Amino acid sequence: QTLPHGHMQTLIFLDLEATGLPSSRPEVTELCLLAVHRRALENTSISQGHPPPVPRPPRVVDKLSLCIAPGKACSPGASEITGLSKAELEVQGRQRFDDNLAILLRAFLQRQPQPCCLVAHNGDRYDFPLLQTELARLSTPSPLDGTFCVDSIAALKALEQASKSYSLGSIYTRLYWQAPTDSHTAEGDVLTLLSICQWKPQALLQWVDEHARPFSTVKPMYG
Amino acid sequence: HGHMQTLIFLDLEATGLPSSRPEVTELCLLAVHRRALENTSISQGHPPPVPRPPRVVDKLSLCIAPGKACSPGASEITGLSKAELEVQGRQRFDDNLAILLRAFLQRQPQPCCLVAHNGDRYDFPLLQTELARLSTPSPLDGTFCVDSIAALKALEQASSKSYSLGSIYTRLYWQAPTDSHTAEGDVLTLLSICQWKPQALLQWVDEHARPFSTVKPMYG
Ligand SMILES: Nc1ccn([C@H]2C[C@H](O)[C@@H](COP(=O)(O)O)O2)c(=O)n1
Ligand SMILES: Nc1ccn([C@H]2C[C@H](O)[C@@H](COP(=O)(O)O)O2)c(=O)n1
Ligand SMILES: [Mg+2]
Ligand SMILES: [Mg+2]
Ligand SMILES: [Mg+2]
Ligand SMILES: [Mg+2]
Repeated sequence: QTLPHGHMQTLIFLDLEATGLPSSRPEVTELCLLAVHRRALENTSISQGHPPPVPRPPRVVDKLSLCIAPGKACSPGASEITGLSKAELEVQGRQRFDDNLAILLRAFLQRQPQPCCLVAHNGDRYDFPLLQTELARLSTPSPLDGTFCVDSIAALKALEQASKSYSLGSIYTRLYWQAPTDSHTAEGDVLTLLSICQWKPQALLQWVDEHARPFSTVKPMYG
Repeated sequence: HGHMQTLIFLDLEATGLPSSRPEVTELCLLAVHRRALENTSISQGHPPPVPRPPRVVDKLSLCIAPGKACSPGASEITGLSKAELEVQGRQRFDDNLAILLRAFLQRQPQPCCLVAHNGDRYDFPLLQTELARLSTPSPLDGTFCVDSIAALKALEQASSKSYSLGSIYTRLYWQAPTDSHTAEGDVLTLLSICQWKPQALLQWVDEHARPFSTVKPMYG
């Protein structure tokens, strides 16, 4: 139907940085959450002009950005594009993906009105399975068991059928003509994704409410 | 503990000025390891470039619903109002928030020092009042704090006049700050001011850092 889990009251834009690609059995190095209330997205300035300017982020937003020490080193390509490395994260005292972090995420999620839906670019094939794997290792139950999730790649394809590449930067350089900034950083890509999702907010929320599925159904990437 | 491993740059937005007994509407924490500040490029030239933020940083920015309304002036500069905060589902300054802060501080290597502009007279006393309203024990009992006004006064006399956040930033870097009077914006501006002479700041923090437990509440 059109509301399998009710109207999502907040979208949490999510991006992960990690040690490598899925085949490497990667581990999380950076995590950013940007929670936006439905109304903040609805009340975004309507897109007009060609090219429309990059929308202004909503004034009221909750943000969490964390660097995390992995158990194994980052691959060469990963370490260069993210600007992170196992050694640099450890020398700066970053802690691993542990139970305290789960409590942090739980407390952060608990400040958001429910139902809540995660939005990640390619999340169905990377971020969500990876985050599922990281949470599975913990004694603490998943803080996302009642949270829903959605892949923004699927979202924008459906939206752009208002009758092509759907990588983050390609979409960003197609709606707006500016280049994305701070690429391949957790907070950087989250802000880029937020700008993409602010292009057609009302249509995005409609598609999100339609396709939101429980994060508990996400298969772990490995383990 | 006395040799700070983490600086947490902190900024609060609230409903009004101290006399009005205000409540917090927004808070931002930006945790930076001592190594990230130490390895910031010394400021050279006149004006020096705005220092680059460290790549490794922990950030927490939260909007908070106040019990009372924001004054018209406070809403004008912060862009926040009780009505819009509550219609967007923001929760009060409650025990879960203290649990959130606790877990955030737990991820930072100790000892840890809060850095806030005008903190001794505003942010730290106000934050002590919000936390004393909770049954949950204060999660800042054990962390240290310091006011960046006093810091920048000492660093600027070292060589050789307003100390508002904007004034300092503009005097040091010859341009206007961005996103003034927002929690995250003023934190990033404060970071830039503190990255001016980081070695000298860290040394000055170690000598003047003070336990948050000693901060006197603002009211109540
Ligand atoms: N050439 C690449 C591209 C991506 N990644 C992995 C590491 C990144 O942390 C993760 C997420 O990609 P992105 O930085 O685009 O968010 O994918 C990688 O290992 N090598
Ligand atoms: N002219 C001003 C300046 C500040 N404040 C209050 C509300 C602000 O949220 C808080 C913090 O000020 P600032 O935006 O400088 O951090 O002090 C105010 O009411 N009126
Ligand atoms: Mg991504
Ligand atoms: Mg990324
Ligand atoms: Mg201030
Ligand atoms: Mg401020």
